[PDB]
Amino acid sequence: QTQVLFEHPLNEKMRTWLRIEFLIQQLTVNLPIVDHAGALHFFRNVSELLDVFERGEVRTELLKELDRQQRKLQTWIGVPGVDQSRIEALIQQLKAAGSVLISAPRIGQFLREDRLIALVRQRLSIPGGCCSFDLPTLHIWLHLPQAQRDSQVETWIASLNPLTQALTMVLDLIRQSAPFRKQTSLNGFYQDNGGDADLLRLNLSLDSQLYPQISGHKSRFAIRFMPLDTENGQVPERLDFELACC
Amino acid sequence: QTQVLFEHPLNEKMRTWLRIEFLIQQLTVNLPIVDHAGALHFFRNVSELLDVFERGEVRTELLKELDRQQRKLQTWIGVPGVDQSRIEALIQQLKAAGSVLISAPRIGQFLREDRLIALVRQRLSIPGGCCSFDLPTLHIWLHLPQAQRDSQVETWIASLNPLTQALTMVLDLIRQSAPFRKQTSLNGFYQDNGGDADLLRLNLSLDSQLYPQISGHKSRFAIRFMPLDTENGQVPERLDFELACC
Repeated sequence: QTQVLFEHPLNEKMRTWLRIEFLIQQLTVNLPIVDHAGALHFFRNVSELLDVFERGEVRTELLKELDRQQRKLQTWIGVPGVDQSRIEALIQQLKAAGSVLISAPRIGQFLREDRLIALVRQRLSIPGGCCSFDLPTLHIWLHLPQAQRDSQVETWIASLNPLTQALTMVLDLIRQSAPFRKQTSLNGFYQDNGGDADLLRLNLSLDSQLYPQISGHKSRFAIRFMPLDTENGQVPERLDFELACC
Repeated sequence: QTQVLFEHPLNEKMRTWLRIEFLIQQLTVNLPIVDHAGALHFFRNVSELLDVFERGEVRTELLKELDRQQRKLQTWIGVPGVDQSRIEALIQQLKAAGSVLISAPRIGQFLREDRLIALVRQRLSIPGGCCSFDLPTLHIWLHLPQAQRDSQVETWIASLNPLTQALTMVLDLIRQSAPFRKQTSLNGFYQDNGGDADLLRLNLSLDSQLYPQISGHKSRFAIRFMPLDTENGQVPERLDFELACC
């Protein structure tokens, strides 16, 4: 049968962390950059990556979250009587993940400074503005050799290993913190108390012409399952879904 | 010779048609819409494309150009041995694209009225807002069956078939009405009058480490040839390039 995951942030920093995790993956979509399309896709996701670091301070809270997962993993270390080896190198994976970020360059500086990127990013604010005759540097850049762009791209993506990785760990260690408890929604409606929880990972069943519309006040969240167009396939119903509170 | 074709729009109206022709090309380029990237690339294009239409009325500008080129071809028909039926037959395509257009659903509406798009479009201005948790409605659309979207993609394309049929011809007739003269540039500089010309097609050479920086004063235009890399690789000398006033 058909299945779909629905991640949703329960707080203001997971929102940011997921936004970025999405932005960083997009850099790597295919990566034979060849066409106008190719380059723009990249720089928009980079510029958008940059726009976040205009605010936020993504370095400090990742650090603090890594110490959290350590203090978590700490809890499990002594007893129970299963897994010691894996978890220790898993902690040492965080210690090195944590360590490397703070001493690394002011995150995003390389691409912020970059000349080719500098140009395209100011022209990403006009509709159809970033084009051939508008970005004469871009237009030639594409005409250069096939593996010249690939030498500038890798360095472009590689500059954010301090951020990419640190995050990549933290988020794996979140997504495993909560098992999938099988719920049921009355009247196409549901509430609970998230608690400390950062994320919801809502698994949706038979594709009911429905999707999770989540709201929340303080710690408590309210899921309401909306259908695709109001009077198109209206079946609010009693749903039998699966939801984990990471 | 690894010739680097630089097209430059000398008037405000050509500047517009290039923006349009380029944005449409960026729809049909990728095509299957498998990924999230593949989505956002398509939806963002449309977004921007819709923002251009709300300016200047391209319907009532393009038609004036479809009316122009018709009369231009009509000059050649008088004589001599060169062409007769083949141009007469072409004129029927320009009458066709011209009327097909003059009687078409107000350009944009099918993509503004369609709900999924205008939703996505009001969120684009936010960096990384086009995210599963801020627009879950796109997640499902991207989880829908492999066949579903294609029919929905091909509609949104055909919505814009009247314009694409009209434009592509007007630009391709314009990129034919003139040939490539060979010209020279001292101290990386050039000046010349455009006159009746809508465009500058300009073939530089095998990446001479140079892009042209065209400016304008009325119908007069000037090229300041700039090199790659700032205070490093300045190589303007006397340069030998070729141009086309189209």
